[PDB]
Amino acid sequence: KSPFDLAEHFMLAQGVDINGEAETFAPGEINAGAELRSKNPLISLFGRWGLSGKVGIGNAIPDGDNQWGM
Amino acid sequence: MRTLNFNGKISTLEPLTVTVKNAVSTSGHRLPRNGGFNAAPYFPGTSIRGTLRHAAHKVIVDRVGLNADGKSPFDLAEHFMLAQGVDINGEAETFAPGEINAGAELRSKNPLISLFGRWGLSGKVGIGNAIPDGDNQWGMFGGGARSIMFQRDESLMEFLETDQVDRLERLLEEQAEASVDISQIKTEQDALKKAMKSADKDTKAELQIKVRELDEKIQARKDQKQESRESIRRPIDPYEAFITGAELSHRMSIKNATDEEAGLFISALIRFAAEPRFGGHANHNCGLVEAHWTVTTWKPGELVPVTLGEIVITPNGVEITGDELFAMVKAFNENQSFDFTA
Amino acid sequence: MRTLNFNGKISTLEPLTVTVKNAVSTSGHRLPRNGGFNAAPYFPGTSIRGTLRHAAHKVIVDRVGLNADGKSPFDLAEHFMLAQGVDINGEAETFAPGEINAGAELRSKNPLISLFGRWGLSGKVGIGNAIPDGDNQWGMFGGGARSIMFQRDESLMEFLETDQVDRLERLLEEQAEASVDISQIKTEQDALKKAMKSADKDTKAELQIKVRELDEKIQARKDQKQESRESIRRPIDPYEAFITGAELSHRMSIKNATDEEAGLFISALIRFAAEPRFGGHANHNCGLVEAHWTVTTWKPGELVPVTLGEIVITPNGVEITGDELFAMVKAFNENQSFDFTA
DNA sequence: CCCTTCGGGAGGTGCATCCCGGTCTCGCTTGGCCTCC
DNA sequence: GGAGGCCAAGATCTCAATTTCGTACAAGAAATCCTTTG
Repeated sequence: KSPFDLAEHFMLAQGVDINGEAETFAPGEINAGAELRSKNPLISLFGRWGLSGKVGIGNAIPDGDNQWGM
Repeated sequence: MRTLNFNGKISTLEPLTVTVKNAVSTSGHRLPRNGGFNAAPYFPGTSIRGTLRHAAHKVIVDRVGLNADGKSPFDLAEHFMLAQGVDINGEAETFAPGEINAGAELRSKNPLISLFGRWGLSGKVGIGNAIPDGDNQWGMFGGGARSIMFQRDESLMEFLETDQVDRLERLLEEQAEASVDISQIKTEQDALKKAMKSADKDTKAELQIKVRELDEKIQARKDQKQESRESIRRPIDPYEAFITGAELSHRMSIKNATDEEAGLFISALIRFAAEPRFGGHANHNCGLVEAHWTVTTWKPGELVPVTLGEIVITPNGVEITGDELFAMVKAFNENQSFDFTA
Repeated sequence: MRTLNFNGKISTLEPLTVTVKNAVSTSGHRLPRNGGFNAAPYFPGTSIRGTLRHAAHKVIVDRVGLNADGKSPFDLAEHFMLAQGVDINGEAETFAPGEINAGAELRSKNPLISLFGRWGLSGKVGIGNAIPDGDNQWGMFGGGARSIMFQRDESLMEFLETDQVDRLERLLEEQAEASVDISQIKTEQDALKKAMKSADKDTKAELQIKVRELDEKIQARKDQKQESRESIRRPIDPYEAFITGAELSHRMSIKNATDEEAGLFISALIRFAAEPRFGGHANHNCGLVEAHWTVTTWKPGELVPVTLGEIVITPNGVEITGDELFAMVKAFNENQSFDFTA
């Protein structure tokens, strides 16, 4: 088993805080983003509700034509 | 003082989106539609202006130089004034109406404020809306659905203790029953919102009160949830965004642009090219753009303008043509008579 | 003398907006509609008239040039006479009230005061409104929201010192409390306004001396904010503009004008093409227009329009077509005996 | 210079978010006070 | 010492809340059709 709580699993992989507290404009969280990102590289990379995600994955678009079908 | 008109096109690398409070409504997320609901969406000039202003602010911060511990000499008020034109101190020197050469000194010593303006000081830089080219260059991007990680991959369950498995069971049961109740009350709310259209507006007020209390009851029901306040599994509402490869004609102007201010603007474009992002949903890499602009000056009294050069921003680099743009950039970089303090 | 009617269309290059006090209300910024909300807006001819008058005054300034000291020969009195026709020094030729063709000497000596009038001298240029040629050609442009720079880009915090970081946090806390106070005060104001539509004279007087005191309470609470008087995270209200590429029918004219006055008008239009901006919100590059004006005249005696030429302002240049337009332009360039100093 | 088949059958369900935060102005005249000539 | 400029102060009060174009058409000829067929 993993040490992480289930809420931590959800935070890391889906960015849902089931515990039920993640604000966005928390004034005290203005600078906690930096330390949170440093100590939580995954959450920094893939953001969460209230914290921007450093990683942005674009769409995959086919180069040529007729590259899709049923 | 030359009037530099940047005329060009913003090609889209990844879908371009923006959530404007005016355009978006409860019907969904819509791009700003130019005239009407059925009109062509446009990327606001406001978003482009803010992006370029923050890029220029970073340019000025780097030029002035961070202190040893990566901290710019500027205080908070200077940052806010430079990047949003908002003064938090209130000490920003308001130019009383009727002052001749109002802020000419501030313009000379603060090229950034001269370009992007302030409250009471006209901003030389006008960043226009990027209108699309062609009939269809937008669509409902994003979308999809948040899914329970453990119900998609069973391999993730070996990382959970028995107590956490029981917690997951509670979470899913709570989500299911709370969703049933929320869907029932939302069905009643939808019935009431369909009855909304009755001509009896005096009763529309009471129906609106009924909707408000129904939403309050929805909020209370969601608050009565120990495990998850919000439904974990839920479809993500798509956002309207310009398609990849969408060509958007774009126009900017700098009226009476001194070589210093013009050079600062070109440096702002250069720095923006590092992160050429315009708008939101950056989680899906939205905003990436490759833009090419032709700079044309127009001596007043002359029938035709003359093209100084071209600025092309691509993932492979920034190409600046014409000796004039290089001269302006060099003039801005060499001039040491700027004081962005106050 | 000739009457030159400039009948044409203004294609909007970037959204065209104007702020008019009557049109603007608390509900929002609306263009002058000449009726209810469900009506067709028109760009005022006053705004275009003032813009073209400013263009003509700049043309006159350039033609006159600067003194040996590098200062404009015009003083405040002459400058205001040429700009807005207000005789500040009380020294002006008080033409007879009933004699229509008065000031021929002044008209010949000052072609600008001839084209556009001064106070007491009828102007020769009639600048009509820009009327849209469609039923959906206007929209709520601009808008957006001012976002706190450090709440969007976390990297910008790496430049702030810890004292300034605490200042930012104090600013955000003050903004939050001011919002949660002003919103409640405005809710009380809204309840009082709701009670304003069922009141009698006595209670009306009692409950409107209360609304203004609630407004004073709002102002006092905003003043209590130590770090920022106004909330920075502000949602910008949109402004009503004409859509990009709006074909607005524009009707201009010059009445019984000498070739030199018409030449000054054409030169003013050419100079205006350097910065073809109408209206405000120049921060979003609003006002950029390209216009084609068929210049017609009236046949001697016959009520038939002859086409003397065309005036096509576009970002690529000004196209003057028609020999007589060139004749007027050169005639204005000639006749150096103009006297703008008296 | 033939002669082109039958029809089987057509989903079940999930779940649809939270929150900010809505500005200054000024459309007049006069005197007191400040420095300028 | 007078004569320009910049600022503050002066009475209480005016009413009004907005919602998305048009639908389907096709005649007598140099043509290239042509080139046949072979």
